[PDB]
Parts: sequence; structure tokens; C-alpha cells
Amino acid sequence: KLHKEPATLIKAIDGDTIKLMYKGQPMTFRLLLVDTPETKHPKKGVEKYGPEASAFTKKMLENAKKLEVEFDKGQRTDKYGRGLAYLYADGKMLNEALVRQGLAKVAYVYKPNNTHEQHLRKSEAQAKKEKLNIWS
Repeated sequence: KLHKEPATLIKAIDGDTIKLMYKGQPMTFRLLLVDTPETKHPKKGVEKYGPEASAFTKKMLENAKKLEVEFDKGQRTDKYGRGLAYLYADGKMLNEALVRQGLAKVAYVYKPNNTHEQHLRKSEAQAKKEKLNIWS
């Protein structure tokens, strides 16, 4: 089964890409199953809710007592060398929190890295129903 391991924040780059110390080395992590709006985007600069998502992630991680990374059952890195993972702050999944707040949408899903897909789509369906942020 999936398992959580400890990590240490280095810097949040934006809503869904975070630099962490993992196993003694700085690594960039990309959150599994979610896409936050871009703040860096080549074509457009900041997408709507980009800055909001980015500060949500930054605040949640910076104020955490403990951070943990959870790899899924498929590829653990993407072609850019980023770790692919679920991030937890004090036991709360960042990926879900963003979706639940309408600050991210559920990604394109690549089996078999899709263990928590059902749960996040249920939180996305609730954020839409509530018309939050991106769903506003």
C-alpha cells in the first residue's frame, strides 16, 4: 500500500509545484492529479486564481508542523525530473485541499498513478456545487 515519508519545505514555486528536501536532497515535486492555475505561464503571465492558489499552498505548507510525501504506485518522477506525489501537511492532503477550495482542477489521469482520484473528484464536485473560486 501507499506510504507516507517525511519531507522538509524548501520553497513553494506555485500552487502545484514545490521544492522539498526529501531523503537529504532538494527535489522539485509536482502534485499528482491536480492542476492549479499558472503564475509563470509562458504565453499568459498569471492565470485567474494563480496567485490565490500559490499563496494557499505556501501558507498551508509554511505553517505545518509536519510535511509528508506519498508516492503513488506508478512512475515516481516525470520527464522533467520532478517527483510525482501527494503532499500532506499535518495529515491533511494539500492536493485535496486545493481542489476542495476550487483553487485547482482534477488533472488528466495517468494510470496507475491514480489511487486518490475518486476522492479528489468528489471534492471537486463539491467545490463546483458550492461555486468556489475557479468555479465562481
